[PDB]
Amino acid sequence: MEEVVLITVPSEEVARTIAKALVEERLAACVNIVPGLTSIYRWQGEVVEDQELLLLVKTTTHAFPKLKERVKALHPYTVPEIVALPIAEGNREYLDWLRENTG
Amino acid sequence: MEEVVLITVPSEEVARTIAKALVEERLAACVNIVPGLTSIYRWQGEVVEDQELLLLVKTTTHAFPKLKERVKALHPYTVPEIVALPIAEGNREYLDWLRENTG
Amino acid sequence: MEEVVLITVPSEEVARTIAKALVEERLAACVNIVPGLTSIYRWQGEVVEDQELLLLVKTTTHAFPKLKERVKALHPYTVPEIVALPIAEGNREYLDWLRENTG
Repeated sequence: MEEVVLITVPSEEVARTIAKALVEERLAACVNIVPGLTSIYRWQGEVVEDQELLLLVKTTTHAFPKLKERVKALHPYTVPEIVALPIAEGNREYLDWLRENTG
Repeated sequence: MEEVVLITVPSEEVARTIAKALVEERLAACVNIVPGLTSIYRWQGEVVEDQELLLLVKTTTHAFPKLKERVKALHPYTVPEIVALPIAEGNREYLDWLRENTG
Repeated sequence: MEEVVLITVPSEEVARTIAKALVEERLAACVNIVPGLTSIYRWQGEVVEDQELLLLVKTTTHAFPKLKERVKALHPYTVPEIVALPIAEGNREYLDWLRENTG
């Protein structure tokens, strides 16, 4: 089954490097980089704020384990956000393309 | 039945044309246009990069068939991205509004 | 179950107010604020436009009830958009951190 994976990154350099690696390695068919995020989260009991970018990764459920391994290898954070949202339905031509361009 | 549909487009013009049509035609209760995307994907087997915008469509599975048809008619890409993410739960009054303002 | 909640707000001021509150109150582990949204939606027989910002809230189904309550108390809209998308799978360490920082 196809999924849209969300990944937040600290900079455009990390956004581009991870985005390119995932597509190049066939772990994703496409990756969108959304810039300008202001992120507020908890870290060791403190609430902190930082500027980030969001990656939207179009991939499949069986590509997830390797995708995670590669993202962790490239991401500067010890616990990076990598969460997959299920694609309940989509246009057939697109889903076929996604499948054909992954794995 | 409620879902959030993601569609990427090449320009603000196409974004607005599609957003307007979907809500006007009761295929969506609302559409968010997110600008500034950088997209990295597979085309003809090779890795390319392009600039795009993201549409977040609030709709339902009942509206999806016609939504797909209309997006394809109004979208320049040969294979446009039209993927639905399911809404697992939400503010009751908002979901009621979404269901009422769609179809 | 872990979820990504979407909320649209009218200004950065409301975005920040809700973002800080949910995280400080442990109703969410992190909140991303995405600016620059153009929203096209239905108001009766009219298709209207407005500027907004998007909040991506990392939380759980268990915090959702209280999260909805707090968002409504801090949101100027009569019917704020609060919809949850299910996280099918994710980086184990990340989901652990998410659950440990939300109640």
